[PDB]
Amino acid sequence: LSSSLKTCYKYLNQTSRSFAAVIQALDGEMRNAVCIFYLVLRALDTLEDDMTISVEKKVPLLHNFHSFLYQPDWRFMESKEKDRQVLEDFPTISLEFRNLAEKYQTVIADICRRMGIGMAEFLDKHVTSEQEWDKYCHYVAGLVGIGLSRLFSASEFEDPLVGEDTERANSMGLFLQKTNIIRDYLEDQQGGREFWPQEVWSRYVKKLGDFALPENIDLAVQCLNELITNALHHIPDVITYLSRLRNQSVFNFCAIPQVMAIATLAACYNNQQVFKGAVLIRLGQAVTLMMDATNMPAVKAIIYQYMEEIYHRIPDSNPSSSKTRQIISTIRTQ
Amino acid sequence: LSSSLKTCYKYLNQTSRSFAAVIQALDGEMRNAVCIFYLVLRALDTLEDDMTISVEKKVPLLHNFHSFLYQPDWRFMESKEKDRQVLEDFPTISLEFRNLAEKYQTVIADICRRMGIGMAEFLDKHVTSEQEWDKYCHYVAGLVGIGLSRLFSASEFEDPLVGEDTERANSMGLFLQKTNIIRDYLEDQQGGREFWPQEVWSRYVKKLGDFALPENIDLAVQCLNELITNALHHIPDVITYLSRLRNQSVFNFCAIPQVMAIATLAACYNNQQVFKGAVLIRLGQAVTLMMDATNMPAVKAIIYQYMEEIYHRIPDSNPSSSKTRQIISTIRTQ
Amino acid sequence: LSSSLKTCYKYLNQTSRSFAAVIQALDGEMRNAVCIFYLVLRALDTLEDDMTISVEKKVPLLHNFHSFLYQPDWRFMESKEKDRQVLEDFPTISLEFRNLAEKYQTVIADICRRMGIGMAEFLDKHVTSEQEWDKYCHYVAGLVGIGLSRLFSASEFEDPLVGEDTERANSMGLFLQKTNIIRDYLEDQQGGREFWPQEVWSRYVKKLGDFALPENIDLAVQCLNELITNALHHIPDVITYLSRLRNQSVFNFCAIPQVMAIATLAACYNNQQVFKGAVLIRLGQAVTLMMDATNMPAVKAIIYQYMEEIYHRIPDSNPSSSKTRQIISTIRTQ
Amino acid sequence: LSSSLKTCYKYLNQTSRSFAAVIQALDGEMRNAVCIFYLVLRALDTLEDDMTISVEKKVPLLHNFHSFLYQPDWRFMESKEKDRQVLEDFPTISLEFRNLAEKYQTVIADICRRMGIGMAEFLDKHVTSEQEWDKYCHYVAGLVGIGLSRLFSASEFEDPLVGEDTERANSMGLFLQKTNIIRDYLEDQQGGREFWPQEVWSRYVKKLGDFALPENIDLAVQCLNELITNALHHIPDVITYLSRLRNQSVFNFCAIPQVMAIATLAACYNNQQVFKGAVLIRLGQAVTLMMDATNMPAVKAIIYQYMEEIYHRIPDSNPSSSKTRQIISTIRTQ
Amino acid sequence: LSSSLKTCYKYLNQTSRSFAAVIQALDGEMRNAVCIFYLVLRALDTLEDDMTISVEKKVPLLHNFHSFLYQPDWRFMESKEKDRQVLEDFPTISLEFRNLAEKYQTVIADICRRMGIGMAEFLDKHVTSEQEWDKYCHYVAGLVGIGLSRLFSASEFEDPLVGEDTERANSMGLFLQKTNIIRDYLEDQQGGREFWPQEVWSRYVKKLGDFALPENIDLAVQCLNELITNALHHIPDVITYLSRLRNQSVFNFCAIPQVMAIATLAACYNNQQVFKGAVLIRLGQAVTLMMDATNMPAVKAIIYQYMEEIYHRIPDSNPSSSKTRQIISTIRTQ
Amino acid sequence: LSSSLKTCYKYLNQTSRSFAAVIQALDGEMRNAVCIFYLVLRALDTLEDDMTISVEKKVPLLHNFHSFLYQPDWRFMESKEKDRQVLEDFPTISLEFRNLAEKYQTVIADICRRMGIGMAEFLDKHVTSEQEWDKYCHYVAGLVGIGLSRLFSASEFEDPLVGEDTERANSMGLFLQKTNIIRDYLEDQQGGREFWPQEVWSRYVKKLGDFALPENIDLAVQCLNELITNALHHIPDVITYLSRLRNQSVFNFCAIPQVMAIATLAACYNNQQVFKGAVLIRLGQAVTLMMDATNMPAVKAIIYQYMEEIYHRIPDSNPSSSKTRQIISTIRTQ
Ligand SMILES: CCCCCCCCCC[n+]1ccn(CC(O)(P(=O)([O-])O)P(=O)(O)O)c1
Repeated sequence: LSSSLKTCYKYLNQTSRSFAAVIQALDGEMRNAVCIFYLVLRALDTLEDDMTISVEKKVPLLHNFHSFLYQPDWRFMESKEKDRQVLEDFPTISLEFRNLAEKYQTVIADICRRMGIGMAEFLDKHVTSEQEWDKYCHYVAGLVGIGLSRLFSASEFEDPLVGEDTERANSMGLFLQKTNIIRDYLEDQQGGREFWPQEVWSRYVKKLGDFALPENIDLAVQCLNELITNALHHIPDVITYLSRLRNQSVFNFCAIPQVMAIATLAACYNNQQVFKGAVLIRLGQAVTLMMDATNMPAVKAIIYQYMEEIYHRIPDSNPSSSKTRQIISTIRTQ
Repeated sequence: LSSSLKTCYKYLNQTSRSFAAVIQALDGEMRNAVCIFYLVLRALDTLEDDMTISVEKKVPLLHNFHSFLYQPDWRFMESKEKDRQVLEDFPTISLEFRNLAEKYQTVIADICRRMGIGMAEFLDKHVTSEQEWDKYCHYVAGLVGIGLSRLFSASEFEDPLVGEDTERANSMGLFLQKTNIIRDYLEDQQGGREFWPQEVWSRYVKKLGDFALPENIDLAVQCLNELITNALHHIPDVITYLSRLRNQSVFNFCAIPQVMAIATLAACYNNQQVFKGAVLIRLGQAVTLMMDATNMPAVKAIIYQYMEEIYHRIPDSNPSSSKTRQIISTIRTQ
Repeated sequence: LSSSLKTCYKYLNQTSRSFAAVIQALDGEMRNAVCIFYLVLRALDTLEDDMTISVEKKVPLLHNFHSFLYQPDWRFMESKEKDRQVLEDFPTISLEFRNLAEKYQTVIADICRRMGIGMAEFLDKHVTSEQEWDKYCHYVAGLVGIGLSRLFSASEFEDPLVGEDTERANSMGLFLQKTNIIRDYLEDQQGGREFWPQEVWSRYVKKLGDFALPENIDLAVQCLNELITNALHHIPDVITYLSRLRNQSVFNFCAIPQVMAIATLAACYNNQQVFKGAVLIRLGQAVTLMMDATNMPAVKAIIYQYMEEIYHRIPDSNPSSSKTRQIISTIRTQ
Repeated sequence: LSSSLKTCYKYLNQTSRSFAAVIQALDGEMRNAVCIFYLVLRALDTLEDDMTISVEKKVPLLHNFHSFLYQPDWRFMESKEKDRQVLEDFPTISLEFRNLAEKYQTVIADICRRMGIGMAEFLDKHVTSEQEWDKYCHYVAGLVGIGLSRLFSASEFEDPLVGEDTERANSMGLFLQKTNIIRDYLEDQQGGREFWPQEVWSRYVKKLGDFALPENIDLAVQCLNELITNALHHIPDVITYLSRLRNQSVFNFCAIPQVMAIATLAACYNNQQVFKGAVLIRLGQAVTLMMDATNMPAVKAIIYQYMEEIYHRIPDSNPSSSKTRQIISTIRTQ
Repeated sequence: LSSSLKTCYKYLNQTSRSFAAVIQALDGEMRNAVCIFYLVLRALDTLEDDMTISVEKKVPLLHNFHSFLYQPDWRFMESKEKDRQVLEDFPTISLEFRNLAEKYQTVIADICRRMGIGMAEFLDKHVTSEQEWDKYCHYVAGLVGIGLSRLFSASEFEDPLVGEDTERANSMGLFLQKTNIIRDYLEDQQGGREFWPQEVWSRYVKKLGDFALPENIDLAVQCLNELITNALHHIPDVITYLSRLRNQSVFNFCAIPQVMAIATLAACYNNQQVFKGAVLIRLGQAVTLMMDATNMPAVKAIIYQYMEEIYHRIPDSNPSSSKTRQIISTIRTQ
Repeated sequence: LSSSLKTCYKYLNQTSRSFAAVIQALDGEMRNAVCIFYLVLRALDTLEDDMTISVEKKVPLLHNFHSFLYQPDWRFMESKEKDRQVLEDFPTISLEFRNLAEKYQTVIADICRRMGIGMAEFLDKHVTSEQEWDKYCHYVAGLVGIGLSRLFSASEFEDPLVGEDTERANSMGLFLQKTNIIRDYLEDQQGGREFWPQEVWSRYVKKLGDFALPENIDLAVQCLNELITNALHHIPDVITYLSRLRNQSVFNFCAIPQVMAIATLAACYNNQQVFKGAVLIRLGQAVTLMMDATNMPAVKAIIYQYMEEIYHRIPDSNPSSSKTRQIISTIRTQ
């Protein structure tokens, strides 16, 4: 019916290459709720990304973004990013946001608020310690997981526990984000963006940018393996999280990205290609050509199998080899 | 046990290369029920297609086909079509038809009678209006969806509603027929068969066969896109229909062909190759390699993903661009 | 937590490259139960396989393997087989075996006692009649199926009927073993092993090894087809068995190996390559890209598709063509 | 739909005072199957009864009754027994028999064939040994249990094991028949029918008819208790049988008669009234006012509470005192 | 917790002396939903029943009754009916109504609204045609069923299909009212209320009140029978409605009243005592002493039993006999 | 197969004319575990009740009874109670006790330990406060509830929460014990035993035994009514506890004794017969004539029905009317 809701879905498909379809597949109220949540986070992300907006203007935009959701006429016309249409026509998105049931608005507004604060905080600094890496990921990805989970429970399509266990939801985001950060080393390096924790790579080279130099390829891969080992620690929580889902549409929505992340990590482990270009998320065995990420047992199997793909490739000369075998060993046994 | 039932499945596999496996997977009595229904339909279809049979001779066979089901010895030995074995050894198929529970015989016979009338109606006239295109599609496919739906309900594997909502059942059939007609343009041309609505193609060229001429490709790809736009209007009903199924074997049965159809229209949209030869069904994104057509949310996700693939490519140029986008946008917001 | 248990899962992944993931995906208590049962069966299998162990020393080990499970200190240091470590560190395995709830212990020890006797019975003789082929397969695989089925029922995750139907459970194992025995012909020849039934192959050549000589290739393919035709007879039972399963993790665990087995038999049929190396398992139509092995209907469809793949390749001149079409016909129709 | 099927259910109600409701309450296919099976057996049984048909003419009819199922016009018009309508209009019944799926037809036909043989076999000879008592009951009731079990499995509403375990199915029937035989002692006598095994009652009196003589009322009660004791041996199997049932409608169908029989056996145990008229069905304690035979645990509890009503009233001075306690103790400990 | 909720349950047990216990057995959120829903419906009906209330004063109350649920202070102190307590203390009930989740409020509200209109629409006219009888019934009972079905679905305890199938829900309602009306003939006449359809009783006596004169008793028993025959046509839908339910508490809640109604109709069929006083409900056969109205097969059995209790007594004389036998034969055969 | 286990069950049926049935009806591992537990409790209880056993000799026996379970030869010969046979042949029972899985031995031993201690503590004192009444019941029955609840969980046939929540298991025992204590006032008094709390009965008469005197019948009924009101407070726990059971056999075992208790209190309420003899437990309404204590909803409906029976008989002048109405109102509302 609503032309503004029709427009919101036009942007979802425009700005969401993949997620768009699965989001539209969600049951009842979660559909519109997640669609708007995606769009509002999409806009916020657009502002953050836009480098033609001075820090002076950007900090206040990120900080107050959440309240823009309540100003019927607010819009932004100076963006030069590809997805800026959601900023220039924000009143439409913001208008549908205010149509959602109050309980959903509470969640979305709150996530935007905290996310804006966090993003503004990393506008000047880079990631230093592994602790800061968790904090960054938490702001841009963890909170998303917390928000979605809180939306799932608020709608009652999932148990209240899903939205209460913020640590598990946060792990879903961190895993996705750390995996992407690891995979996009080069693409980011060429974009002047740095995300790998300084306290980790500084143990290998002088500047993060050095991993692109062939003489460093070895060190680059060693660093690579250590970050991937770090990301692997989130698997227990991811499994716990997905095993609590009772709604099929919610499950497809959450499981698919997680499965895709493990496969990526698997494809990246001890792989020099990560520093030459984007890597080949590939095939799988005939025991994964037998299942899709649509039921938990199948997902556990898919995740465990990718675990071993990594375990089979752990070279003894790797500095983290011992730690990698260890965390994987722990994940199996639970 | 019965050797004639075995013969029947032999014919099923011969005539339904792809789909026999899905049919054979149906639970309990739906299995033979649909197998036989498929075979009697194939026979009726062969009689209709056979061009060596004059119209005056053919009409009585179509009108009385439903009754031949009760003539133990009736068989047809003069067809020259590829699937003529089903007409030549029809006594074997009608034998098994007569072994089905009476409540199923009634459904299959009723559909056969009506299909015959309609098939007769169209032996002399070509399809003119879009309204007539629905009628023709109703007779050769829409009725199959209504037939199958009442077998489902009568068998009790599905809710009584499935069989009662004839509009949605009819839509399932209409969506496949139109997709096939659209796809088979060239093959129907070189076979002297015209199915595209006259009131549509007669706005682009003087004679349907003209789209086969390289100098008209552009006008052809336009008419093509107007028909696909037409077809897209059934998706809301296809989704509603599928969302009511509860039996797994019946779900794979109904959902797989609808998904294959949407994928086919996606490939054909704004595609000149439709007029040069056979179109190959395209791969897919990474969020379609994760799921299959076995659960409702996954199928919706799939349908939507193909929706966007078409939407993306809608040239503002096209005379239908506005209507194409509008029907899709509408499918996305329900 | 338990390091000896963590060690068992290390051995599980070490000795089962392709199935550890599925086993680890089993619900609750079945996970450790099946893990241990696998390690225990792996050890026993390794003893039978080792030819550096004389028959007179092996018969006792096989007969009393079941009691070693209760001898905290028993291990075996003379194996020179690839999986010798499960034997060398058996105390860790038996330790975790004695931690399993009694209901599982009883079943596992029971299976080991009978498997041992059966394995020892065949150390001297080669398989003669087809009836003998089933006996051997019953000893090394059918009992396993029977064992697992009793574990499923004991855990309450599967109905008591699963474990009580030993006939069907036994067939699950036979279908799997015959497929592998058939596939590994060459590998077993070069290994000094002869499993193909003599009552059968002796009708084609003078000595089983003759099938390796390029001049007999044709007679080899004939025997190959006779044996494959033989194995197909278990399919009905496999289907019935799987259809009784109600737990997802159990279903996935039971269906995958069978599907893989069908795929294998389909690839080997009338295939010369069986006698010149290993056979490559191929993709398979688009209707198997639409579903996976996680639901009963989908599994039937995959099994039927593969059946047809074999059907279309039956050479009329094959001395078993009739019997092959016959058994495939029955499977299609039931 | 068909008035013939409508007519079949009219007769079902006319001839089955008690069980037409339960049969009509069976899910899907079992309904018509059991309905026809019942009518057919009633017709048969109505011939065996009719003393107005001469041995010479009755014997062949019993022997060939199964064959008339395939003769559209076969009927019988000289019967004078109460239920004669089924024979007079058997064509209606046979028509509906020929309309059931072949798998039900085969089951029913085979049972009638075998039952007709036994019936004829026991027209001349009375029951001699206890071995003969089992034989007689197997032919008139055991087979009914085997047949029904095979129908239940062929319909897939029940597990394959239900139809395969003919011993347990046979017991269901034997228990019901012996129970009734024992209780209808007198009624039998006036009708001149003698069913109590000779080898058992012969060790008490001169002619079975004696027990009716008020003076022998004491010896009659010892024989009564020995038969009841014999029957009791069937309970273990009854429990095993009912324990496999999974369909609620089949369970109600099977459990009830069994429960009503045990209650009967208990009402007749050590009761002199057996020889003075029809003995009635006693209510129960307060632990039976709480349960109904709709779940196995309750049926079990009920059976045990009846095993007790009998156990308590067991006279130490009865010849079978020890054997009765022996069997009841076994039933309790399983 | 709530003291006003406690009061609502005190009112529930007052107005629903028998059924209050079943409503209270409902799972989760349905408990309060149905409890309140029952109370507001009692209130509304109390208003429609009260005759000291002028037509033009009542019509507005019936039409706006639904809006009163949202006015904290609405109550009615001028009703002098027995349940007036729910009208004088409506604020306690409305307060608790306004406490139910909105999804439930919507339904109840919508139902009271449509029901109000309908009731008003009948305050003046009597029931003319049988069709009008369905409208009246649809207005006072049918909507109630539709409402309850939507609550069941909204609560997610029942499948969405339960709520969607409004026609079956309507019948559940109609079978109940038509039964009550038919049996309350006398009581209603002494109260100057007429509900039997005139187009039906007109064909018997000159004025509905004539059935009170003992001279017309026979014409009365004939009208009675033609009406019960009318009501029975609803049993097929009832059975279908009940068969779809998968929640135990909802089943008990829906089945019990329906079974009771069929017991009442059998008690009233061809019974003169309907015009002398109220008809009592009694025993039943021995196959009912073994089953309760808590499972579908047991409920069918019950229904089928009563179907027979009636058939058994359809006098050849009754002018409806033919039609009474038709519907019962059909109910037995589906 | 064990002759000793065979003797244990003979004793079970001997000592528990009721409970034995539902116990023998328990699934798998719980069957013997409960039979044994019931037997050790009966023995322990047979000592405590033996008045021919001096307090000095008794205390030791009670404190060390749990230790006799591990002493193969222990047996008491000087008992004069009816069940003395279980103490004299204790080795039999102690042997079977030792034959149980450790996890079951642990529960039964700990409970027998905690019980001997309490029974000894009350050997000389009487029940003063209502607090002490809860304590006395906790020792003789509450713990039995906690015992059973833990066996259920250990055996895993029930959720771990069942043995966890010791409070609800305690309430299950208190309810039965109090109901019994209340019903057995006279029989107890005549046997010189007193269990009613002094703090309660002292407010009516100078001595508990006085309620036995006709002149005190009214005072007796009032105190009776106050105690019944006390017991009614355990019903919410009784419901919560029953609502968590998933195993049918366990549910039957637990619900029936509870429903029997509720039925008994309802029949005892405001009833003079309590003090003149034992009370005969009447059936109920027709909507109890429609269910059985085998499913939660039914059980709830039954519990609630009886609550209303009590509610309707409450005398206004009764000193506990307010308290009784209060609690009934609460049970209704939860
Ligand atoms: C909002 C849900 C409405 C459920 C309505 C169906 C409840 C079934 C019983 C309805 N009702 C009407 C009359 N009565 C019967 C009685 O007159 P009542 O005193 O009202 O229980 P009784 O059975 O003679 O005690 C009960």
